[PDB]
Amino acid sequence: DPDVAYQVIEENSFATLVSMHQRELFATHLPLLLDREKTCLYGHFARSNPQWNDIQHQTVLAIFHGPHCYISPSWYETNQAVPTWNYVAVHVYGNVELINDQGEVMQSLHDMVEKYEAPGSRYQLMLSGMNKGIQAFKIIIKRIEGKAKLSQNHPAHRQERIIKQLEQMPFENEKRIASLMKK
Amino acid sequence: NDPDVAYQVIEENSFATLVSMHQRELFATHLPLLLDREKTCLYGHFARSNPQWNDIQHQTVLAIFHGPHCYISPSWYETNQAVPTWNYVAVHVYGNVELINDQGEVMQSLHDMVEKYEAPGSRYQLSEVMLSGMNKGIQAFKIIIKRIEGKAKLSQNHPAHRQERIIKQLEQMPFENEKRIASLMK
Repeated sequence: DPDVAYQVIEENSFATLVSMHQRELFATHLPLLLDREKTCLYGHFARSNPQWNDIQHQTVLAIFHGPHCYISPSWYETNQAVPTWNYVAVHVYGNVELINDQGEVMQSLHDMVEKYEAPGSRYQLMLSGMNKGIQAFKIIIKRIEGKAKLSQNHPAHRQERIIKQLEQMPFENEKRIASLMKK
Repeated sequence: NDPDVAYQVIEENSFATLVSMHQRELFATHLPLLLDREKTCLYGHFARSNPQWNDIQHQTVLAIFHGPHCYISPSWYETNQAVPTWNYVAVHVYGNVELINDQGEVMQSLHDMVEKYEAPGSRYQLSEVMLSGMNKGIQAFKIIIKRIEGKAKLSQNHPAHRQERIIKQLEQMPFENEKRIASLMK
């Protein structure tokens, strides 16, 4: 609904980027970062990945995946319940501009590196082969739609049962989904 | 990847992203998609209030199943040996959609769904009337599979040790994705 969509984008930056390539749906998996002003998303394809060939001039879709997991009706007080899935997701629409300026490419590889290198990493900076090799781009953001199915449709007690059960399950999705519902 | 490896990924990460063209815009729904025993088809269901099925029916849609994924750091090996990248596995399924409207087949797909996701313990059944109402609130469908593409980035273009040390680093990490990637690195 609101400003939580940005949070999901920044924490699940390995997006799926869907566009029409030659009149068929085409998707790439790849990190997409928000610029400081949060008005667009930067990424880069491999040049050998043909999706950029005709990615311009259309509203593409970037999907950011939050946590999900199965919710079992065996967790409620009753036989009378329907199974369901919990998840969180942010869909971003906008248009692409390919970026070839070599200063801009470098700036967006930098911001990316800072995002993913570990705090004590000494990594930072054949390399023009990393101009020949990649195709930076940006997605000027047009709209953002967020989904958060979190069983908030149910009474508070049934929700506590679901939490109690998920939080004691040794799986990432279950626990992450469990932190979400509480909030 | 290789028919079998693909279905395994589809079977183990069934919570998919289903993308169609809707009123000239790209649309995605996140829902479980199960393979039938013959593995020619993917079954799913919508909320009815979801406009995606209104026109899903005469196009090649894309069902995306997500394997594990992680950052691979160029700090885990010597200068120049590599570039910053992610490792991951996905499978993409293309097909055309068919709306299932017989309650027998709908009920059937719903049973298979319970079977697959309930714990081996379980005692949970089709023990409600409530069932009718729930069913006028969903739209069942089937994807007739035309093609399957596997997608993998696992850094198999670095020699032994470079992959051998990437493995140890990954498995020392306290994260599901990295350990998942680490296994696949065989």
